[PDB]
Amino acid sequence: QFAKPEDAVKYRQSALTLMASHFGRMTPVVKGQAPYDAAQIKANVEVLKTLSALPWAAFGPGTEGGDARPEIWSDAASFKQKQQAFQDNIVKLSAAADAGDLDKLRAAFGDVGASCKACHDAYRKK
Amino acid sequence: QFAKPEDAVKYRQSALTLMASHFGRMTPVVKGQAPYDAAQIKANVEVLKTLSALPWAAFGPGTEGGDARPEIWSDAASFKQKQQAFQDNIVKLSAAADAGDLDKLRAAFGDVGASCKACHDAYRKK
Ligand code: HEC
Ligand code: HEC
Repeated sequence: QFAKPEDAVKYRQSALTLMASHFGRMTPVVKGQAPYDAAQIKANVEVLKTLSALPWAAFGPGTEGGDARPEIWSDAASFKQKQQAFQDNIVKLSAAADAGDLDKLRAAFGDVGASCKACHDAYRKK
Repeated sequence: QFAKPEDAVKYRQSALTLMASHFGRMTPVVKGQAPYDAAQIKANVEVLKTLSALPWAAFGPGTEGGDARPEIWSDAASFKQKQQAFQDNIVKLSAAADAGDLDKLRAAFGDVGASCKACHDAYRKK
């Protein structure tokens, strides 16, 4: 599916756009500005869980480009920790959504949000 | 998540790009040009199943734009049949992948492929 480095860029950008939508639409619920519907959130966090695993296979060998910094590949043990933290947080998010526990959800939502930013600060271009 | 019609366009384009990748990467397997690994295909068709439900919520009221024809909304009972056929085919695809049955997979892959094209012929711009 990633014939040239550009195809990898196009895929990973599309997956990240969809995780942003699926993550970002839950903001009003975790802030108490919308009613919490536990089954709907459980379904939406299942979509997000699936989407959250996809970008990372499109950052393989030789796929520099986009708004990706080069340090993704020159500091790859570091990048990998910034991806694992984020996928670790998605596990948390799922555990709270599956339990129907809003306070835990709200907590795991903020862990997720911070890990998004920590990777962007270090490995995404302005 | 779709504040303006453009946000709906951007989301639906990203979801369709990812379904194309996840659908299109199985071509060599269904054509016998790559070995069939039933568990890996089962996992990939699970990703595709999840992705295949997403575009359609971003074609709601008042989200004309992109390479979407207007007839999506002026002939909406017709568009809806072209989406149901495609989602019906994804069910088939999943049933074969979950069974590990390559011939049925290959058949359901071609039903999927045709339904992609039938909708594009009728409701996507050149
Ligand atoms: C590294 C471990 C990252 C984590 C965790 C997250 N993102 Fe990110 N994101 C990353 C990179 C290197 C890039 C640029 C990709 C490129 O090749 O251009 C991005 C990009 C985005 C985008 C823009 C997509 C586009 O349309 O071009 C968005 C909307 C985005 N990222 C959102 C996002 C969110 C919401 C995350 C947590 C849920 C997140 N990213 C995590 C690197 C990393
Ligand atoms: C109608 C019922 C459709 C079915 C079934 C499929 N697609 Fe399609 N596709 C449709 C439209 C109306 C559009 C244009 C969207 C816009 O607003 O621009 C598309 C677009 C695509 C694209 C381009 C995405 C982009 O990057 O802009 C691709 C790669 C695509 N569609 C692929 C695709 C595949 C592989 C399908 C079956 C698995 C499929 N689409 C079904 C309408 C419909």
